[PDB]
Amino acid sequence: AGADEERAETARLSSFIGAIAIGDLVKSTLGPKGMDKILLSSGRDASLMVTNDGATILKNIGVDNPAAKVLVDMSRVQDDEVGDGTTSVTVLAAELLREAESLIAKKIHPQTIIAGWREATKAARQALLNSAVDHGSDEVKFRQDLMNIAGTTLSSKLLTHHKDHFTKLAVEAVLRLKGSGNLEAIHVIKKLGGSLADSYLDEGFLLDKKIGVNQPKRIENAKILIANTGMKMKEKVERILKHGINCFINRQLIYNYPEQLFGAAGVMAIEHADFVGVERLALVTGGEIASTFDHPELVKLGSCKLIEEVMIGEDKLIHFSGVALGEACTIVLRGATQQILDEAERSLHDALCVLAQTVKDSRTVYGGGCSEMLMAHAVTQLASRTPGKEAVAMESYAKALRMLPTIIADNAGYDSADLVAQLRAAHSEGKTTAGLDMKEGTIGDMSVLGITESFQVKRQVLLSAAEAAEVILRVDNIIKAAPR
Amino acid sequence: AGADEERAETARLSSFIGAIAIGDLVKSTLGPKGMDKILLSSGRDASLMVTNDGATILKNIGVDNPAAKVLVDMSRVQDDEVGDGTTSVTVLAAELLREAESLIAKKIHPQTIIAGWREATKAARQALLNSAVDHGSDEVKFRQDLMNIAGTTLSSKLLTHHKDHFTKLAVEAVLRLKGSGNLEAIHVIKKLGGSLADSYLDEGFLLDKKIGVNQPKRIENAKILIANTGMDTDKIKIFGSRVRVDSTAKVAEIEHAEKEKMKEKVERILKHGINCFINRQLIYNYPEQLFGAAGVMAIEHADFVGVERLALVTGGEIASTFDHPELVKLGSCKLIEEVMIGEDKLIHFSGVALGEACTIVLRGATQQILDEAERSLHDALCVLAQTVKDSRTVYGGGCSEMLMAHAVTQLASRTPGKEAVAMESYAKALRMLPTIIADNAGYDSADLVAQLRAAHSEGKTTAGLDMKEGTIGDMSVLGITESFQVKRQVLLSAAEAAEVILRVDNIIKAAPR
Amino acid sequence: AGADEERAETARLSSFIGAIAIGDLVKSTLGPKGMDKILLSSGRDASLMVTNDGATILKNIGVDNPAAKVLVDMSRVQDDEVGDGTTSVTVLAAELLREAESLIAKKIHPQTIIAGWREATKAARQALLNSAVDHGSDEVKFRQDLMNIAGTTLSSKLLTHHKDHFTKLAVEAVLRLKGSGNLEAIHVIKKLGGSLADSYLDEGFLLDKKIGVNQPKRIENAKILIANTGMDTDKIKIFGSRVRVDSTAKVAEIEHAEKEKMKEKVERILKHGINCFINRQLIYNYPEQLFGAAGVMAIEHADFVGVERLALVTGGEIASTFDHPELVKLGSCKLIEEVMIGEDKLIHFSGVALGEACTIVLRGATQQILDEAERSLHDALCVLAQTVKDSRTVYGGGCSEMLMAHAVTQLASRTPGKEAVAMESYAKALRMLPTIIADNAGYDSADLVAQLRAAHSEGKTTAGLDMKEGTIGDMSVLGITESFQVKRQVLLSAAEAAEVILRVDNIIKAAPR
Amino acid sequence: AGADEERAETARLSSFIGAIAIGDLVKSTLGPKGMDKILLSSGRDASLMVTNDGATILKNIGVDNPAAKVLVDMSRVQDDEVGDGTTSVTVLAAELLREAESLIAKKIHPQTIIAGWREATKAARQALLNSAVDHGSDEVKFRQDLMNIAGTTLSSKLLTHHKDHFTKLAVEAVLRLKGSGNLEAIHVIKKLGGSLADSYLDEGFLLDKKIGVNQPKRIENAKILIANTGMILKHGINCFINRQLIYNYPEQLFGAAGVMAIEHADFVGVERLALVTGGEIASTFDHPELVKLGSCKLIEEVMIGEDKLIHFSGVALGEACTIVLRGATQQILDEAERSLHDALCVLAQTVKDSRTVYGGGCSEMLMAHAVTQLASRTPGKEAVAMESYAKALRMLPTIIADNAGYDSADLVAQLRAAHSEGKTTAGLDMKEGTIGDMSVLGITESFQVKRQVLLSAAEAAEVILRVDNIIKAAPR
Repeated sequence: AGADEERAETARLSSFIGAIAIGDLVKSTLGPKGMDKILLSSGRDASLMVTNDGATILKNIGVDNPAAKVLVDMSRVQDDEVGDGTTSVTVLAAELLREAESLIAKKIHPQTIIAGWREATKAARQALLNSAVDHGSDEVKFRQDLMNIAGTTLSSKLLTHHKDHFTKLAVEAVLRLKGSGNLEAIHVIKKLGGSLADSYLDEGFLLDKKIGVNQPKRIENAKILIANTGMKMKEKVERILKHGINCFINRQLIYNYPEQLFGAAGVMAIEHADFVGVERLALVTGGEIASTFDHPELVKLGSCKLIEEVMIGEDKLIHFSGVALGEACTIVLRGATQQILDEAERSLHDALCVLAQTVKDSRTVYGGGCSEMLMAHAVTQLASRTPGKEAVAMESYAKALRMLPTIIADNAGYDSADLVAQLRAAHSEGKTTAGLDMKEGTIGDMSVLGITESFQVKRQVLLSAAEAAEVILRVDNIIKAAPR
Repeated sequence: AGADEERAETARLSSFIGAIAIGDLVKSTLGPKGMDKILLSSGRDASLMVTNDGATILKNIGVDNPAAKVLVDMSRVQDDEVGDGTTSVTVLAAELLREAESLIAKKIHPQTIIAGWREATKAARQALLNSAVDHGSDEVKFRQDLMNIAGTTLSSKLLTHHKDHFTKLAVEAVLRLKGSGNLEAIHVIKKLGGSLADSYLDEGFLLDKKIGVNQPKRIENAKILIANTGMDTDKIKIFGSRVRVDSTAKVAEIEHAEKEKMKEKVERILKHGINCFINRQLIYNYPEQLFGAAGVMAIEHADFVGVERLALVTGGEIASTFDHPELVKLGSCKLIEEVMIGEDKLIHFSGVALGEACTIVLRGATQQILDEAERSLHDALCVLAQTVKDSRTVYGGGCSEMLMAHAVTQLASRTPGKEAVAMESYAKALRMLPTIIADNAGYDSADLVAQLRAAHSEGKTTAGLDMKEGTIGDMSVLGITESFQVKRQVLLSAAEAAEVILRVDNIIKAAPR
Repeated sequence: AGADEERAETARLSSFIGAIAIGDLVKSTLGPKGMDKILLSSGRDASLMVTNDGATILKNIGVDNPAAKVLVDMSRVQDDEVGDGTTSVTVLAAELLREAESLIAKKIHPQTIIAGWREATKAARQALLNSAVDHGSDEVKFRQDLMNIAGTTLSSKLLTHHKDHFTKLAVEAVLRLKGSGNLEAIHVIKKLGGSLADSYLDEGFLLDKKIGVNQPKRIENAKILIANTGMDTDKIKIFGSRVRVDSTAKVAEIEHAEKEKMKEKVERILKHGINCFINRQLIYNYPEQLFGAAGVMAIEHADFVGVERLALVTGGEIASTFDHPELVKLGSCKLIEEVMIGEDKLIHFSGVALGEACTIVLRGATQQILDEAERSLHDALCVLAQTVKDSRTVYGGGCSEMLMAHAVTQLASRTPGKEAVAMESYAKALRMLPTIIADNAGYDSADLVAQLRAAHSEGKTTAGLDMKEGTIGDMSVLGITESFQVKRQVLLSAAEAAEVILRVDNIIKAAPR
Repeated sequence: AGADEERAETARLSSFIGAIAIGDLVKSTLGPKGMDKILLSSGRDASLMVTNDGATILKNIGVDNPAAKVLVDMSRVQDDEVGDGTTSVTVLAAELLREAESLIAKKIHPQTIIAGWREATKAARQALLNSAVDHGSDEVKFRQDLMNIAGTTLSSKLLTHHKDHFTKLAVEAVLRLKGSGNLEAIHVIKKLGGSLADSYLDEGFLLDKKIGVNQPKRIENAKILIANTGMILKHGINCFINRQLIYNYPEQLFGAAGVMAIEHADFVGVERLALVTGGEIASTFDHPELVKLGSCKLIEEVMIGEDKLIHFSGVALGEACTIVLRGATQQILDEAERSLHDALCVLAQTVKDSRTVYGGGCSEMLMAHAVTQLASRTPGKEAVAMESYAKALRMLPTIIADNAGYDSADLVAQLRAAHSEGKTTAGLDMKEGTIGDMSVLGITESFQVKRQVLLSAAEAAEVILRVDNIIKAAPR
């Protein structure tokens, strides 16, 4: 007859344990020299999943019963109006718990200490109104288009040797898209051919399948047919000839008889086409209603610009192009003939979401930990000002920022100890631009690098970090849901 | 090895242990910024309920062999009379047992000592008519409506930063329910999402659930239909299986039957002018297409507890088979609509003609501890309804307790005899309450107890414990007051529950592995 | 322990220890200030039960290995005859065994020794009309109605703080019960609602059932109808099931028969003016609809024991089939109404013409302490009924015990031989009763025993132990008197219980391994 | 299967425990609510002995297996060249170890963590001049002569309710003492009696002895005789003081003469008296007259309160004086003897140092805000060692406040804000229960106590980290 019922000190401990385990894994992730981690499952799940982005790995699975899944769940709301950048929001909340040990020596009422969270909102304000930001962002923009935040998100990813060039490309992709609708209608695939650019830009949507060895190489003023039901010959041919049918896409197995017909007719068909490709394609072509063979003609809306199979100097590919809607567009990447090129698939997704927020927010802060050290110098002063109870809690929040300088340089391979003192001295002076340089191994000018963080990511994290920790102390024990 | 057989001294201890074990869990609850506990046991328990309200949790479970269940049950009668604010009745009874060790020293008669509790009646009446309490509560009333007892009941809880505002709000609810007939029908729910106000007051009863994406947004002069039996049709006493047939033609006979259920539902429904349908279970899909076009809003799997509350509100209904529409149903009519409450969508029933039942909604900041607000409202709602009926209250912040302690201390030495030891033990009991109020706030209890006594000793009734101050101050300026009937009953409840347990000492145990 | 087979002297000790163990728990139960104990068990025991009545608890459970359960069983026969007051029969039997240690020293024939309580029979004749007595109990009686034995019976009980008032109330109940009744028409219930009085005396019968929510709230010039046969008509030879039938052809015939039952009940009813109908068993639904329109209140499944008591109260009735109404039925007509009491819905029957039967309603808070009141009251009813019929009583608070003890001491020395040693031992047994009363008085026992003997020795039967005084006082002024029946029966069977235990040696089997 | 094995990290633990074991017993002693502990021993130790100050008890003997004896020996040299204050140097060194656990998380080089200690030598210097704090100690000094550092020394001590006044008094004694005149001829005891001052400062030397019952009670126009060798009318001799046993025959003579003599007077008291009276040539009975120099203002036996003492006063030289002190009698009173030794050393340093810092914890909080910055300016490996040292300073404000009988947590916040502002005057006022103006109080700490206190803490911390083994065995 039970399920939890935790006493004062032990109950506190369970919250404490959840925070420490999460912080170390998310720790390697932060900043340019972040590390990818692989997860192995052998049953229902198929293989090791890297998941470099910290938020995605916590959301996907619920390994154990201690409280932490709900804390994790909130970070997604953070992601929706701004996204990623680098995951630092979870680490700050976790470090709050380490001095809770100090709090037992407090020998009093922990709840008054809660006013420290109130204090934290003031602390957030000195970050919101005191450092970085940017001057213009006129729209589209000749040179302000990128070489900024996309690089920041990308910096964490190792591929940034020639990759930063690809990130730079991403803005052109966002410019075509932007405005209303946020992010979705974009498709990206890697290629095995090697170029210095390592990437190409395409007008249409990319797919990778073939009917068979036989069939025409190219079609024009193409009509697109999508069928729910798999593939009678004559009904298909008589309906087909009038339309001038240039291509057929089926999301499943296809009967052999039609296959011979399509080749002679001059029509290209696709076997087992991915449904997701089809659904995006439907938006692109104006759509249709997928029924029985009555499907060709008026019930089918076709986009007549250009459908062709294009060989990009190696792997056979098929490109759909000239969409009237314009809402959906696809980018095809070349590469330098590396596995890292596979890694670029991982990188593009980072590229479109970061940029969409960057154009809309019209604000940024200096990256590489520059924002973080400056705030830390200021917070020490803050603890002294607050009354008795409030200051002990406030000081702990203040030293929390200290761990970040260590995390950014530790992943660099340089000595973490040496890095902290030198970092603090430059920030103390009043130089917002100055920050951690991992490549150098010391400190340098962040602005020259072109590394910046969305203004929006910083405003939400400071508020979320405070309330989420505040939420946990309120509750002695949680879960819920009962049998029968 | 043995059989856990307890003798005299030890037997007394088990009664003793039960009182101390309960006190530690409940002490956290009293005074500002209490702990909040969930407790899930499995086995005919359908929810992990979190309660910092001592009366509710003690009653729910009869946990073990040692005696304590009988003591706990009585407090509910007290709740019926008023029994709320901060749960101190059980704690006060528990400290009574601590003197029992000194009782062995008091070599005399255990039940002579019991005369002390009848004597507690003398103490109970002493609290009464002694120390001017207050006076007001004219009707509706501008300022005297709150910033009083509800604030103190919630003082005890952490939420009082933002929350005291919510407590202030709860009197508006009592004002609307005034003059109709006692305290009944109050339902409170919390909302996931943050707003500075952290609460909105709706004109009627509130629910969570929607028919579907389609249907008119709002209905006016609504007729309400409640059905015991579901809209679902299929298995009856004749089976087909999970069938479809050999061609198109035979399928039509099955199709036609389904239409007849739709047809009856619309034909009967339109004449009544039906605006909303509420069903306490699964709802068959066909009627929804119908309801959407008609302009009628239906609720799938509506909770039964909400429905019973609603029936008192609407005027009731008799729920049966499809004959259920027209006059067998007594739906009330004003406005039923779904109103965007901040973040999440809710459905509100309002303007009930009967007017005997009303609803309040609290928001919060989206947590399982969000439910803390539900807990605070029960505390707030119950006290104010009584505040209207009692028309009497006492100064809060422990002002009442310290003064009474001063009067009782004098009494013990004055009466020579066997009675005097018993009378004085009761007298220092009052001393702990000042101590508890100070400890929870965030200040040192030792300094507080003595400083407090000097101000009360002087003769100032208004002066009391100021938790925010950390010392003492004018309670009246704060506005904190306690309902008059809570004190009459609390003193009697403590004594009656306590007498039986001291007089009771035989406890039986099973084994230690 | 841990290894056991019984022979000669070892077997005797088990009987010895069992008597002492029970004596301490029961001893507290004797006198104006007694003690209550609670027992906890599982698998048919809901919770710890507080048992004041020693006979009730001993019968209920066989807790351990030593033999004493058989001794316990006999006491029940005594209980129906008269039973209670205070449990003193078991204590006297147990104290008999302490000087058994002396008997090994005596070294002859224990059977010869047995002749000593035959001698105690001589003590019984000695105790016959020796000890003034009490003249009272003429009939009904104003002042001597109570504050006597019932108060003493309740003295032990854990509710005497307010209970002694309840006892006083009970004699009023016995006065109506004498002459033209039996030991019928007595019923009492307990209800939530803390009050100083803790009980109400009703002029009628108390019941708790309702026809349905509909029907007039109050009835007057009431006519009462009681039916042996249920209103239900249908199942007989071919019920089939509860029914809905194919369309409307076959079933129309069956409901029509029902209509005949509906009409007969109303036609007879209206002429009489019927205000209330009480049926002991299931009631048919059709008439229920009809009663509401008429303005007649009926009771479904009323308990038979309550009904018959009501019949003497109302004036009686002849209960047969539907020809029951009009003249064969006799109905009292003061007032019948449904009144909410504290919490639990309840109805009251009052103003009975006969005047020979009435009902008492007790108030508490639904804790099992409240449960205790339900059978505490039962104990009070039984002692008063004996008091009117016996017209014989003896002085209370140990008055009887000291007088007899001084006289019996003389007998031991005076009668030569074997007889002298056995009589003296019986005589010292009586000494403990005065001592037990003093111990539970909170007054030093040594001083009490010494002063007590001198007053009894002097020749005043009225003088006795006053616990409140701390010293010896006049029992008669207090008014505490013991009924004559409790003293003669205890002496008669005290002898026999002793006889079975020591008349045998060697009990055959039941071992640990 | 488990005799005892330890290297590096385990070796560190034995050293770690020795510092923690000492710290709990010592910490109780620190501050106004200091505590007295009882120890029992066998082997040239008769019975349980309790010492209020840590330095006296630690040096007397060495208990066991863990290293700590070497660390302990350093404090007495410190006491000789300055002193006690309140015991705290041992505490600061012990708390340094507690960050060792932090160091494993750091994962670099614990050996060069050690290089941080010479940073500390610099840190003591940086505890100077970057912060303000002195602005005083001019000469005799009007207001700030005392109610200073001595009051802080006194704060640990229970008697501070009237004692703090006594402490103020002590500097007056030192001002007369100061100069080329050596640190000698200062005598102080205690007495039972009434009066608000609770202590008298007298003109001459105080002694407690009696000739015998049969001697004149008062002498005036007194003449003083001091003899090296053991055992009148013309001189008018009023009092005779001899350092040793006095022969019985003369004693009868002195009583009817009108002369008061002192048997077995202590030599140290006699020599001080000689400097005071103008001296004497102590030879054989030829000693009376000119070879004897005797001051004559007045010598008498006076009941201070209850007990009778002999007071020498009205000294012409003025170079040496005596302090009476007063108390409420207990072993705690003997603590005054402990504090007394403690007070003399502080003031002597004050005259020639010419420097002081604000007391009551004012110095410690200001340093803390400043030291956080200091670690950052230096290269990072060096910085971590110094920054850890800086966080150690936080405990001192808390310990002063915790023993005050006021809430420690409240104190830490309010204290820091005053220091942050820039006024060195603000500090911890134990009497107030909150932060107040130290300068009005007049509390300033001797410059030497701060310079060497830091050095003693450093040495205690170093011995544990730089040596892997302190053990012994021999079984094989």
